[PDB]
Amino acid sequence: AVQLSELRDRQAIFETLVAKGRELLACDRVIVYAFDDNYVGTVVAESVAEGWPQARDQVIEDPCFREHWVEAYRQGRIQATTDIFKAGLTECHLNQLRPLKVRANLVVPMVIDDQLFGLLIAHQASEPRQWQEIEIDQFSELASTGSLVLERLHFLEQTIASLHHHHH
Ligand SMILES: *[C@H](c1[nH]c(/C=C2\NC(=O)C(CC)=C2C)c(C)c1CCC(=O)O)c1[nH]c(C[C@H]2NC(=O)C(C)=C2[C@@H](*)C)c(C)c1CCC(=O)O
Repeated sequence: AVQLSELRDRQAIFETLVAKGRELLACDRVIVYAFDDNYVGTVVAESVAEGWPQARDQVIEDPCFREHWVEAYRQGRIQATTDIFKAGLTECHLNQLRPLKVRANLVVPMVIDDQLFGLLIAHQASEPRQWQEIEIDQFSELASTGSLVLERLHFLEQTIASLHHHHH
C-alpha cells in the first residue's frame, strides 16, 4: 500500500472480515493476522465476544510460517483443528494460544497479488469444535473475496495515479 487513505479502506475491510466472520461462525474470536517481510504476524483487526481476552494489536512471532507454510498457504492451504490439545502441537505453540483461551481454530489464507498477505483465523474458546465443510468454504471465500477486493483496490489506485499523471 502507498497509504493516502489506502490504509483507511483497508482497515474497514479487515473489520468487515472479522465481524462477518464471527457472526457467520458464531465462534468466540475472529482475527486478521497480517505478516511483515519476515512473516511475523500482527493482529490488525479482531472481533471477539464479551468475556474473552482481546488479541487486537498483538505481535506474535511464529517461525513455522516462514519455515514451512508460506508457500502452502499461498496456494490456498486451509487448516482446521477440532482440538488444539490433540493435534500434536508442541508446548511453544500452545503457550501462544493459552492466554487467548483457544480450544479450536480455523486458519484460511489471505492472498493478495500472489503474495501471502496474512491469515484469517477463527477461534473457539469454550470447548472443542469440528468445523463443517460448509463453514470452511464460506469462511475461505470470505477471506479470499476480501483479499481480492484489497488487491483490485490497490491496482485501481495505481491506475488512477498513472492516468492523472500522464493526462494531456
Ligand atoms: C505453525 C503454526 N502456527 C500457527 C499460529 C497460530 N495459531 C493461531 O490460532 C494463531 C492466532 C493466535 C496463530 C498465530 C498455526 C495455525 C500453525 C499451523 C500451520 C499449519 O499447519 O498450516 C507452528 N508454529 C509452532 C510454534 C513453535 N515452533 C517453533 O519453532 C517455535 C519457536 C515455536 C514456539 C513459538 C508450531 C509448533 C507449529 C506447528 C508445527 C509446524 O507445522 O511447524
